Amino acid sequence: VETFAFQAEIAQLMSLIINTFYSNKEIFLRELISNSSDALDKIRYESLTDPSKLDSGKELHINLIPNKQDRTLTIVDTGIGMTKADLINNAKSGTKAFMEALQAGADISMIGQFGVGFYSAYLVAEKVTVITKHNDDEQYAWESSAGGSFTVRTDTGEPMGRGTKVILHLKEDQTEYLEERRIKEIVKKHSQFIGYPITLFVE
Ligand SMILES: Cc1cccc(Cc2n[nH]c3cc(O)c(C(=O)N(C)c4ccc5c(c4)OCO5)cc23)c1
Repeated sequence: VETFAFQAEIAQLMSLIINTFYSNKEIFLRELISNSSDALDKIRYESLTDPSKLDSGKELHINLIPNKQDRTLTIVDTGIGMTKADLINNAKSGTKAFMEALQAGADISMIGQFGVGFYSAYLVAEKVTVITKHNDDEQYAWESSAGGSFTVRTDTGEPMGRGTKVILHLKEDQTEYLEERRIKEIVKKHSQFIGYPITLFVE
């Protein structure tokens, strides 16, 4: 298990997201779905010149998996995935412009325009786990409960083939994001035009 410190600006952004009074928390789902869509675009693009890239999985989709027992909402995609280098690297410039925008009068819902939309996960989650598998690397698990650090480790769990899984360990008062009707309403409102199938799993 490797422990890393977040770069100062990211730690600051994460503190801002956790501490600011902001009721419109549902925006986290649109940000994660949009990141999944971008990774799916990357694998679809790379597969045109090289079809062997789809050997780790042909289907390009997004699955939303609520688990009331574990209090987790999982966003799974069969996108390009991330290598260990991509995982650790993937923000400093966007983070800076976003803080400045907020002070100027902008709101947390514009987070995606600065390429740091992922951190909106901390509006609803006390801990985020990211499992990823890229064709050029092994399966890795990234994890952070904020507090200025994150861990990275080789994942020993079930192989994914290719893609990224975001496991949101929800805060006690945010269990509405495990409800079928609530998830449906959010996806309809903010992610109506994603160019990939979004399957909401039922329990
Ligand atoms: C811990 C950690 C490290 C890095 C990035 C994230 C953000 C993230 N959230 N949900 C995702 C789903 C994905 O398929 C990917 C992914 O496989 N790719 C290649 C990806 C990379 C950057 C992106 C992106 C897609 O969308 C715009 O920014 C990432 C993310 C989280």
